Amino acid sequence: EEKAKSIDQATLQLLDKAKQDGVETVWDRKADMKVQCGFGSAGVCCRNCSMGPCRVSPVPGKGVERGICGATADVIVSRNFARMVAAGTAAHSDHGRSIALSLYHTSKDGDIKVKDENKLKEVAKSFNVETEGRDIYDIAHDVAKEGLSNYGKQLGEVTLPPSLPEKRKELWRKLGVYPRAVDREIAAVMHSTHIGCNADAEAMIKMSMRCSLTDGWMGSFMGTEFSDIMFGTPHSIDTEANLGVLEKNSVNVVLHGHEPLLSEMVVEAASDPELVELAKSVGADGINLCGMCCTGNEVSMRHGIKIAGNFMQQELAVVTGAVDGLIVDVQCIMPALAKLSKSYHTKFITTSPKAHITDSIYMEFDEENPLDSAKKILKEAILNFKNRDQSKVMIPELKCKAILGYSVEEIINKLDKVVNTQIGPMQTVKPLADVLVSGVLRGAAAVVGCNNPKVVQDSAHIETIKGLIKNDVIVVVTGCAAQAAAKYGLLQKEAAEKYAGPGLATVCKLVDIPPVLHMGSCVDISRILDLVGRVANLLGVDMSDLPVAGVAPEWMSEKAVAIGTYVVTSGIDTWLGVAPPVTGGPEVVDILTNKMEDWVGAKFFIETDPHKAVEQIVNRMNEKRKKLGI
Amino acid sequence: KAKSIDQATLQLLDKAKQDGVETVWDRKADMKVQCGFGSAGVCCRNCSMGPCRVSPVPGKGVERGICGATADVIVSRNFARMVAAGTAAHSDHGRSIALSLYHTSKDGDIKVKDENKLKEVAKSFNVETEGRDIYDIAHDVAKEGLSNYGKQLGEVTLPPSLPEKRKELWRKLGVYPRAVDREIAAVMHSTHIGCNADAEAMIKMSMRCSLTDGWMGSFMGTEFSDIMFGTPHSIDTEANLGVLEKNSVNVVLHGHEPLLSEMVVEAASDPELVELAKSVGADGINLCGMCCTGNEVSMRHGIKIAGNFMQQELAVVTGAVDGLIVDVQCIMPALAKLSKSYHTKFITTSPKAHITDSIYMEFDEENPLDSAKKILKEAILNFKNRDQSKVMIPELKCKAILGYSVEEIINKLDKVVNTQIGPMQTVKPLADVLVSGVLRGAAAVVGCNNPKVVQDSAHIETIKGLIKNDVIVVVTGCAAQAAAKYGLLQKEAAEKYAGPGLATVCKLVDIPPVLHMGSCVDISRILDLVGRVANLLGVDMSDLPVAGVAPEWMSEKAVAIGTYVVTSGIDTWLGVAPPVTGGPEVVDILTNKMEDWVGAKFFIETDPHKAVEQIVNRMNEKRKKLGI
Ligand code: SF4
Ligand code: SF4
Ligand code: SF4
Repeated sequence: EEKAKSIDQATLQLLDKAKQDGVETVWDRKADMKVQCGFGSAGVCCRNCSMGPCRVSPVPGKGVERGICGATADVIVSRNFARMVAAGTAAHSDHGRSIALSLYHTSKDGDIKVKDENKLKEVAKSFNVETEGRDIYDIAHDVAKEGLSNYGKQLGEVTLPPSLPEKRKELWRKLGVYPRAVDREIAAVMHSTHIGCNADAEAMIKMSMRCSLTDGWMGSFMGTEFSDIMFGTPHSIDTEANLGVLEKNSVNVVLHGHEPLLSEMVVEAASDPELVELAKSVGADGINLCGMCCTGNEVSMRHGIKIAGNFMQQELAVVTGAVDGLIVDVQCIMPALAKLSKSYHTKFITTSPKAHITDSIYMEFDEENPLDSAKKILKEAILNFKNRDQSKVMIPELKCKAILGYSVEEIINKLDKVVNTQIGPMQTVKPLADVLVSGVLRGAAAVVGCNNPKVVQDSAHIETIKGLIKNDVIVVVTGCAAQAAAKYGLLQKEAAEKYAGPGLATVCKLVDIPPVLHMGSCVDISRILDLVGRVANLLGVDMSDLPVAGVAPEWMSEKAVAIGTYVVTSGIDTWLGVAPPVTGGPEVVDILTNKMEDWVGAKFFIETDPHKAVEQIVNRMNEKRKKLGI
Repeated sequence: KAKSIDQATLQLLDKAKQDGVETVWDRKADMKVQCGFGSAGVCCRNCSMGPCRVSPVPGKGVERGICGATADVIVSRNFARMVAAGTAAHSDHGRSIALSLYHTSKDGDIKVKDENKLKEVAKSFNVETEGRDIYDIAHDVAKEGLSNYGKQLGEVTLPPSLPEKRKELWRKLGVYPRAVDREIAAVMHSTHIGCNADAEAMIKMSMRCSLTDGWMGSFMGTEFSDIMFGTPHSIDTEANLGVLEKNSVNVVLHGHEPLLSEMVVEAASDPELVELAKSVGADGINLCGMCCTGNEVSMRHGIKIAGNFMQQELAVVTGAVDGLIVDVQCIMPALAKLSKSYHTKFITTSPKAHITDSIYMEFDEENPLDSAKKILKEAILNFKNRDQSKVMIPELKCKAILGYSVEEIINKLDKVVNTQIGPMQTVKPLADVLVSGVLRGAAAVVGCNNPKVVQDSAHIETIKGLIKNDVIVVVTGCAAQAAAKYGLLQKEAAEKYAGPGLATVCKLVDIPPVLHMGSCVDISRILDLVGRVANLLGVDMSDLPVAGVAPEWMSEKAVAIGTYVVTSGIDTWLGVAPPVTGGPEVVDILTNKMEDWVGAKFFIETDPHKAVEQIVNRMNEKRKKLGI
């Protein structure tokens, strides 16, 4: 009663209906967990071998100080942080690997085609793949094979994108964190955290750092570019967000998860004449496709597919009683959805052999016959409309307009508007660099990440975003933070005069954009690395020299720890709104929040007060601006 | 309540107390009652919504984690990350050996010592050998081995001794292995919040991952080590702490990777370093090994074995170790603090395993022998700092025989081959005694030490109970070094402890009743031996009277080992309970349903006398089912 469950009204309406229905939510289980383990919470519990469990004092000089094998608190903490990075990298690795495999199976008349040939041709140059006088699918398969070798090559060097500054690469080499193959780095961390291996906090964190780079500049980067090649590069597009996008008289099919091939094929199947007529024959007005979380962002960026909600609204979407099919693939799918859906007519469908869930309907997605497979899954959801009980349906009359589709290419297209045809060239990030250098924009910040019941859901996202724009810091968003901004109304051109400071409101008016730009899913944080890297190269500096920052105000996942680590290792200061489990390791805290700056020019900041985080980001950018002389 | 059954160990445990230094046994006692949640496997820390803990008792207390994960979901994921971690330790080990095979050369530090084996292994990888330079074949084979760690398209290469029935069974079950590092990433991905929440699907993913260790990572490591360093053959050595010499420079190799220990063995015979040892006042250089790096150089050179996992601190407490050179895995970080109470130089050599307050001397794999010589010289010069008044080396050591590769076992079995009836160079004589019942079965006793078990007591009790019941025993790792210290690795142990059938086979074949087949990656030699017998009898490995036992296991590598031994069709007994009691479905999958999937299952038995009765009854069940 001192603290609300959420700032969103639709969410609070469906939290009351969930209580009345006698169903359980993530908030209830959070409360049932009561006081969470102080050892685990400080990172000082170890279970890396059956001599354990071990727990050491999170207060140095008192209590039990070493694990049975001899591991100190700093060793136990730093190995635990490293497995979070390895696990997060593994989630993005398999995401990207699946996309590179889909690129390898493309064909002229097949279900998966090349929609951006110009983007394929430029990506090919980065992989030294010839394009002159060749069939577009021969180039596609060559590029897929070269991308696949980044996951498992054992000899030679990995391929990294051209926007990554040479200064940053040299810095990584001298530090010993230059990335090797994606899966090879994940195995390296899992090996070194084994009992009787690494027992040195600095060496362990540097291993984590190296691993995390295989995510941001490889697995996530390739996943975004390859997705663009096959499904199209995003451009500005309108959509609507929040649970009010569900329709009582239509068939509501909610896509949840992260992999783009499935939801791209379900979007195509939704326009199939037979399934369109089927929807009419079951008594509906048509098919209403909605997305949640990253797959939702993915199809919303490319097709304007309505966004039903973010991470902690997934159960509440089912509580509306209007979801006929909930089609999921992998990552961030609460297993509670299987039990919750037993209280409604909703068919909870699992499609990935990487993520089976007991008591869910398994309908394996056949990546060899994608559209036929998506048609079969969609048909089950349509037929389920007949089992709806309209008397128990409750869709809050709350939704918001939102603008998104801000790829690096689209941001550059919009900047061309303020370019003088004579003085300068078109199609560059120079107009953005010009406002940052002049001080019309103080800086640029990325607000990313999940929800976490430790924070009033969406409160820290909105208060952080709003304060950074008020202070003339242009903001770019991805993931559930971007959906929190969408639902609230920050992704609108009108938000500029309503919330932004003087410089950012003026730039918005001139460039005709909102003050917050939705750049996509969590793999699409790679677009932000790309944008910052292009600006760095244009000003002939490293990324750590620029007034930029990253913020993860309500993070939860191991992916978010891999993201935070690769943003900092790449030279961008990162603020965490949820403390990672490290307080019990004084040397780890000092490495992350201090010595790190001496290694990569950036460091972590842990701040659970969004108002104080904004003050710290603004002061940090002002120090970097002075050091850079702007 | 005894800390150990070994006298030399107990002598040094008294000197450790008198010196005021702590040991693994003291830190075990300081840990008091270990967490019940973590012990039952019902704590979860896979995301920052946690820590979560659920009731290990169904129907009582908190039943789901904040994301909705049940106890079976939390337990199965935690077990799977142990396998993935255990696979990653053997993966990097093997990957490093394949990279060393790729860098071999006629006049370089690393050569091809077994050309015949290279040419046979090259055949398994579809690498041409006729009319080719041995180093071109070597490099092709190394590249084909390396692609088993990371290939994204195509199929992996598996050994010829793996029966077609077993491969077929894995395909239909959905656990046929993919690339080693691809599978480790698959388990880490599927255990991430909001992915797999199904116990059977998660254990099957762990089973699939473990096979990339036992039949790929470890198997390649062992074969490639044989190629470059020579296949083991019968050899004598001495075991236990009494192998240390007060008047020599004692250099103890501890860790797992064979290249460094091979290079230190070569460096120890360098005339300059031999003369340097005499100039600092020593009789010479006394090389000893501990744990798996010890098992590797002992199997190939007869290098003396100072001790096993829980003896590593006690070797330093002797006050006689001038240099303790280590690479990776099972190296207790307490060795850095412990060494500071003596003159010992605790040298870390691998960037994969840095240890705070240790002396880091990076092993240069581009100049292996020069690098080894520099490291060894430091240890020799440190003899000048010895304090002979603090030295106490127990007058306790044992003779041991080892070097039982599959090739050497076959060479010994030729002694009981009838020139007319049958062919030589096959496992048929072993299959014949198993079928006749002169040998009831064959068991592998493997694994670590764990302070939850009186050190070495469960290893010895298990092995003795099995050889007494005519079950021939094969050993690796710290279980093999427990047997070495005790005196079971001797031809004389047959009359003392073996049953009548096994005693006869031992007299005829001229072998001890307990066969040391190497290090932990050399468990792949056991898979290879069992698979060859299966194929010779035209059956699957689950049809044979064989078993695996890890009486005092501790590491994530042992969980990976147990999982691929069971997935390969060999029943496995565990002497230390894994963290699964809180997941009823997981316990049913591991100790029951598993048998329906792969023809073998886990058995959890902390009483070695009960484990021997169960293994014997189980083999008699399988013998009856097979009709022998
Ligand atoms: S790794 Fe070391 S601290 Fe960890 S559970 Fe094993 S003995 Fe304990
Ligand atoms: S195993 Fe560890 S983190 Fe988990 S509840 Fe127990 S002490 Fe706390
Ligand atoms: S994964 Fe589920 S059970 Fe594990 S800590 Fe995160 S919320 Fe809790």
